[PDB]
Amino acid sequence: AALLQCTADTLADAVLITTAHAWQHQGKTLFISRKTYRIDGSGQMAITVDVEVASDTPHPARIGLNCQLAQVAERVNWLGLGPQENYPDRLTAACFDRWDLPLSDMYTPYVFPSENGLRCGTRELNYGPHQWRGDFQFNISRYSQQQLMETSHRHLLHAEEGTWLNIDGFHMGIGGDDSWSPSVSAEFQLSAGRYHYQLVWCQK
Amino acid sequence: RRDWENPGVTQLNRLAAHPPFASWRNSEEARTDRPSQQLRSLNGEWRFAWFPAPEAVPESWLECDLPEADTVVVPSNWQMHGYDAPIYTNVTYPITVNPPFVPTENPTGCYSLTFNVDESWLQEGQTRIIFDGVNSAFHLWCNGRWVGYGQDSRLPSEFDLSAFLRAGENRLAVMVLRWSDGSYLEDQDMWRMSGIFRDVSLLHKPTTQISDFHVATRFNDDFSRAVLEAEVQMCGELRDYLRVTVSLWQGETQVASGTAPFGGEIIDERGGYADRVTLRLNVENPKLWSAEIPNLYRAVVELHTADGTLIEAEACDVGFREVRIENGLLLLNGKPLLIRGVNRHEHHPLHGQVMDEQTMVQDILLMKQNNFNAVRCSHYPNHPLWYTLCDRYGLYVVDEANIETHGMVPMNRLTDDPRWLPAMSERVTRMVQRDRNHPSVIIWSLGNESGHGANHDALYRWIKSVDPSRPVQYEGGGADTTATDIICPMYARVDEDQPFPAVPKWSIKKWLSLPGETRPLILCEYAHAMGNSLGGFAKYWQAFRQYPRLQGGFVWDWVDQSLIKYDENGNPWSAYGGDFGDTPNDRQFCMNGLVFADRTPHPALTEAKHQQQFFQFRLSGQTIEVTSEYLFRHSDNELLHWMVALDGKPLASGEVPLDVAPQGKQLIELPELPQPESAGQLWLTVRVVQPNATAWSEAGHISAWQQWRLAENLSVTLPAASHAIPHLTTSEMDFCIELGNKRWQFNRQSGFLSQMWIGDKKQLLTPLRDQFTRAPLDNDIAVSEDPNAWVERWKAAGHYQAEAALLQCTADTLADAVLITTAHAWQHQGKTLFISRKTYRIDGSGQMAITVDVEVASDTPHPARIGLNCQLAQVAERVNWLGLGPQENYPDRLTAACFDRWDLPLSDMYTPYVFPSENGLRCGTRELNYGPHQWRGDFQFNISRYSQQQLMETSHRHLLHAEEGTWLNIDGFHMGIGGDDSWSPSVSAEFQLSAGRYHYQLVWCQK
Ligand SMILES: [Mg+2]
Ligand SMILES: [Mg+2]
Ligand SMILES: [Mg+2]
Ligand SMILES: [Mg+2]
Ligand code: NA
Ligand code: NA
Ligand code: NA
Ligand code: NA
Ligand code: NA
Repeated sequence: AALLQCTADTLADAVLITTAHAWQHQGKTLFISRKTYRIDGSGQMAITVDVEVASDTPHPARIGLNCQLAQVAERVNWLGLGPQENYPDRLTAACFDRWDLPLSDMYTPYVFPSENGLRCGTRELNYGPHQWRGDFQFNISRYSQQQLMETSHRHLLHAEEGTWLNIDGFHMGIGGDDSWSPSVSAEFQLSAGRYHYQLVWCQK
Repeated sequence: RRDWENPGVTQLNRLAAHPPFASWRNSEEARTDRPSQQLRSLNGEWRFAWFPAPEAVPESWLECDLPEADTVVVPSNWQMHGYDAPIYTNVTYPITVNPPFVPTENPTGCYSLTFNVDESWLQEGQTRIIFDGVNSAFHLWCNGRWVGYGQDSRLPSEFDLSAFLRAGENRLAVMVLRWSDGSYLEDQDMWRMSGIFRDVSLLHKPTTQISDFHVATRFNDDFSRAVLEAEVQMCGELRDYLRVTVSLWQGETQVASGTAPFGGEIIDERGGYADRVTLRLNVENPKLWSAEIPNLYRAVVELHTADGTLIEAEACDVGFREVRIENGLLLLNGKPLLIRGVNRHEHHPLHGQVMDEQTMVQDILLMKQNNFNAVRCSHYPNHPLWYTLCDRYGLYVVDEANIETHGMVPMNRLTDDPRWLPAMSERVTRMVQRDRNHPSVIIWSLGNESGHGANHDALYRWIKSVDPSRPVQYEGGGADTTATDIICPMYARVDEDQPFPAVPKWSIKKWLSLPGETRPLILCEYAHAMGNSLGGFAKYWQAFRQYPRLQGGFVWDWVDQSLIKYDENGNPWSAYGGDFGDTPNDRQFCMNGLVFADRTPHPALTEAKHQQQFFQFRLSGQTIEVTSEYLFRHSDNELLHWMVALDGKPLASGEVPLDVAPQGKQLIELPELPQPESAGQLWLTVRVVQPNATAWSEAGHISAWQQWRLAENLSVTLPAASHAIPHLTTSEMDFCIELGNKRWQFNRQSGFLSQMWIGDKKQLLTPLRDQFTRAPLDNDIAVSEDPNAWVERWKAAGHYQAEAALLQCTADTLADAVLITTAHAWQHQGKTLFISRKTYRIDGSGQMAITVDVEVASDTPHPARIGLNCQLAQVAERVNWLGLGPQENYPDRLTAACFDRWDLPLSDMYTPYVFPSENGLRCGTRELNYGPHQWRGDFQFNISRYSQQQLMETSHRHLLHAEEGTWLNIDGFHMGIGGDDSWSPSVSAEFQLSAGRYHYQLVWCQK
């Protein structure tokens, strides 16, 4: 990520931070992310994200944010599709309601590790002291995407410090018509070029 | 006798039906299709008088001209002359349903003509009169003596006048009835008119004559050899010295010739036809006929004596081609056709139902120029010349019997009734006898919308028996009955089933594979082009190309059936149903074409041309792959032009010759495409151009095109920050922003940007506000004569009455700009429909960025659009934009459009549909310029002098008046237009605005 712009403005009842980043490769700009963080007198932080994706780069796996929380909590409570893991092209069975499970249930122990445990169509997510609200997809677990990608067998995974949270405005389908050629239907590829999403982070 | 109220009497004294004759007395003339001195036209000025019923006609008229009559041209429709009104009714019969009776008040047209006949015609031979088209029934007298009677308004009626004429002057008197029992079989959805509306002619034949001739062409397995078989029948005295010579020519070269005395092979225990003979001619390596290459030969049939004296000659154009269905596919010369068809009624805005050569040629050339290859004669045999033009220009034709009984209840009431078998039988048999030698006719149709009755089955078998050379189709009763060789539904959808009881309309893909089904499927009508329509056209084409047995269809339909009327000041205007005092009527349902009545194209015509292209393209790297869809010709009049542009900025271009065999492929490698000067999206556009003129096109014609996005270099450079900062002024009433010469005013009570000024000039007539509705299209309205209609739903939900409520309006000053935030709710009867949240950020550069986030209640019908609108104070000459174009395009009808920089006069941004509605949208626009304004983003827009309100309140385009200023509609999202049909919801799910939450962003700045 290359920083294009970062500013701070004071408002009547909030602080507004504006940012712009370019992701490049060998000189090619793959994606641009433009954001605004609005923190109000209420302690809520509204994040608005507008991303542009190069039409000539392969459609991305996801469009979201991630971070590693210091907290490690027992339960994960959310208002969205569940209770089990679900993805864009695999969520018909999931139902929209208020779910509450232990953190480890938010992990799917595929013998060969990979992205897993996403929950889509989520309007509110609760973990420890935090709450995120919007219209997103998310997974949460003690394993980073990096560890998942680097480990060949589930038994070798080790819990990292803290909790990794992946919150996506958009996520590609998983496919499966076959597992040896591209199999994700067009309608589930992130090819729109421009994407918008917004999240509200607060404590309480 | 009231012959006009008795289906058992369809004619009296009428001569047998037969192919086109001219009785040439010179063989060379016959070869070249020169006019014949023995076929005289009686077209021109006739005497006419109108009466309210046949009983009102004075006996005197039979022998003498009525002095009250007027002199009018024939052929004509009397309605077109103002004698009575034309009526526009779709399904309901125009007369009470009480077969076989008709009203007692029955408009009667009394035509007469005084004409000369030379002794020569009467000293020898036979003189007959031919009325190519009389609507709907008539009696004929000659020199005051009654001759005969006729029905079926769409086929010729011939009578022998030999015994009635005298040398010198003679007088014909024709009494034409508007309604008759034949009208029960003529319920087509079209204007109901009447009169002698096709040619009238006199033909002299010798006593010993050619009375019929049939031509067939049969082939070996690879079409390298053919046998032309010509069966000839004579009338008059059999004599051993008579002979028949049949000669075949290709241009000026004689290919073959054969002669024989009459006397056919033994047929049964009683012998053979002594009055017939069959000549058989071998033809090696025949040049085959197709719509791609309409190769034609000429067959000349001479009746003569052995000593060599010609008695008479007849002839026809011959197209060597085989039509057969095999293994589920319709084949032409052994290859599977892909029908790019259209239905076409005989309609002229000035002349009614009278056809003329110029209009016919104009229609065929526009058809060909737009990638059509076939036409359905909806729904009756056409004027004879149509077939000759189709044979010579090259179009596949569906010839259809003049039988439609749509208003009956149930639909097959008459067609299942044996008492109606005779009348129906003449409609089918006489069409076959007249048109069977035309190569352009590839399929016969039993009629249209008359249910499925036993009469149909009988007639289907009759045709199969007499003419095995062409498939027979019929859609009534469910589209797949025992009376059809082809599954030929009307308005069946691509993927969606419409499971109506008894006569469901399955998805076309599914229909082919129902249990036991094996026939090919070609829609007899599809893609209802009424008004702003043709949405989803591409979906049909994609399926036709993927599924072998989906062989295409006939779009409904070619031309709007609007008629010209004159205003109080004599200016012409386009009229429809009800505009003549006609009632009941079906209003605009008579206008469903791809072209306006004057032949100007509607915007949908380009979508059809593009989807109907004959070359398919794929890009891989720098490689363009061209595939030909032609079955018979090589691309011998085609070059490919390619162009690469950066945001409308031309980078490079080239030309490459195309040499693709039919069904073949060609790979073309594009040159090194060396780096673009700046950021943006590179676009590749390719066009197939015909460098040489043809019989149907001009040199330079473009026949196919396609685009792709190439590399994109996103802009990562920042804006050289403002030399200044805007200033905000707050007042209880408004939030005002000033920057140099500009000023923006936001009304605090309304929460909308209410005015803008450049220098001292106000820029707005009406404030910039959200808009969630559109002036309903014909498809939104959905009427063919439904509370599921989109319009109904919207109205019922209060979408057009909703009032905005202000939830919030605030101002904030940033380091370099002023930011206004608003939020509004649109409600109806307590219901919150939509919520619009926005931010307007005006910066040091003078640019106003508007961000809009809309929420749509999941339980209100999805809205027609999500955007903003305003009425600009200015009226500018041009509209310039970077987006799809140049013509009008909508979400589900934008494939033909191309992304480029377009610049048109304002007026072209308005599509004058007869029935006004939302129109002129242009999608995928990234930049729009008008006057001093520029708007940037990723939106759809329309711009015109007519507001949406006006368009939805106006019934006819001529009554529109330009408003002050310019109405701008800019949308983040717009619903598709639909059109699978125009009488039910037809907008596919993927084009409905059902996402709940929508976001869009606009930048408004000066130029
Ligand atoms: Mg009758
Ligand atoms: Mg002459
Ligand atoms: Mg006389
Ligand atoms: Mg009908
Ligand atoms: Na792994
Ligand atoms: Na096909
Ligand atoms: Na119609
Ligand atoms: Na060529
Ligand atoms: Na209207």
